[PDB]
Amino acid sequence: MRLLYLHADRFEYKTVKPALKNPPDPPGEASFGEALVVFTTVEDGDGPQTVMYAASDIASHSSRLKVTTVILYPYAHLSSRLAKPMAAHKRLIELEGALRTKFPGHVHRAPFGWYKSFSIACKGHPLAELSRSFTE
Amino acid sequence: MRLLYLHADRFEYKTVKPALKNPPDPPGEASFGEALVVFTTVEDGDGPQTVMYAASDIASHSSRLKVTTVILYPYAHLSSRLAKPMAAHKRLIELEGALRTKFPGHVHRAPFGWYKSFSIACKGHPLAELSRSFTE
Ligand SMILES: Nc1ncnc2c1ncn2[C@@H]1O[C@H](CO)[C@@H](NC(=O)[C@@H](N)CO)[C@H]1O
Ligand SMILES: Nc1ncnc2c1ncn2[C@@H]1O[C@H](CO)[C@@H](NC(=O)[C@@H](N)CO)[C@H]1O
Ligand SMILES: [Mg+2]
Ligand SMILES: [Mg+2]
Repeated sequence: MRLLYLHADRFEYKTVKPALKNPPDPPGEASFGEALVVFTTVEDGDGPQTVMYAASDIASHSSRLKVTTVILYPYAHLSSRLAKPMAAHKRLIELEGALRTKFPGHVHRAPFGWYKSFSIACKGHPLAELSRSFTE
Repeated sequence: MRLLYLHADRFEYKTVKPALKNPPDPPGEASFGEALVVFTTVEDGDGPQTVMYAASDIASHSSRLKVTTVILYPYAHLSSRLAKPMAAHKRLIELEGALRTKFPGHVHRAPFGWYKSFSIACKGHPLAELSRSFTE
C-alpha cells in the first residue's frame, strides 16, 4: 500500500464520469474544512496486516497533527503495482473500518471507481506532506 | 523519475520554511490559471536520457490536453528511491530546459528545497490525473 498524507485547510471532490464499468460505490461529492487527506493506492501484496499498520499510522499521524477529520481518498496513481479493483475496494473498506477503531474523529471514505474533480488547499508546515508504504 | 500529471483549472504555491539547509533556489510564490501541474520526483538512476523522455512526454500530453502552461513542481513524495538533492535540482533544471525545446507555452519551474503550501483545483476528466515513470 502507498499513501500520501496531505494536511489540508480545506478539501472537496466530486465524482464525475465512471472509471470502471460498474463503480462499486455510488457517485457523490463532499467538502471539508481542515482534514488529513490520505490519497490511498492499494497494492498487489496488501492484506489485513497491511490495512492494520496503515490504520495505526494514520491515527498516530492524525493525533500528532491534532486533526479531527481523515479523508480516505482512493487513488490509482501512487504505484505501478496496483491491486485489482475488487480487492482494492475491499482493502479500502477494511481500512476505513480499522481506522474507526483507532481514531475518534470523522472518517470519510470517498467513493471508489470514479474519475473525480477535487480542490485542496494544502498546508505549508514541515509535516503537511508525507508519503508512507505499508506491506506484509 | 516518477511524475504525477494534474490537469488543473488553477494552481498556486508559496514556499514557506526551508527544507534543506541552503535551498538552491530562492523563496517565492506564484499562481496560475489552467495548467498542467507536473509533480516531479527525481530518482537515483535519472540521467539526461530520462530527462529527455520526460520532457517529450510532458510536451506530448500537454498538446493532447491543449494546455499552454506547464508547472514543473519539485516533489519529494512520489518514490522511495530519491536522487540526492543536488543531483535532483540539476535534473529539474535540465527538465525545464529540455521541455522548452519541445513545448511552446509557459514553463514554470517552482523553487526546489522548500516546504510549500499550495492549492489546486484539479479537473475531473478521464486524463486529468495520470502518473508516469521514466528511466534509462
Ligand atoms: N489499486 C487502487 N487503489 C486505490 N484506488 C483504486 C485502485 N484501483 C482503482 N482505483 C479506483 O478506481 C478509479 C479508477 O482507477 C480510481 N479513481 C481515481 O484515482 C480518481 N481520484 C481519479 O480522478 C480509484 O477510485
Ligand atoms: N529527489 C527529489 N525530487 C524532487 N524534489 C526534491 C527531491 N529531493 C528533494 N526535493 C525538494 O526538496 C524539498 C525537501 O525535500 C522538496 N519539497 C517538497 O516536496 C515540497 N512540495 C513539500 O511541501 C523538494 O522541493
Ligand atoms: Mg454528482
Ligand atoms: Mg514568500
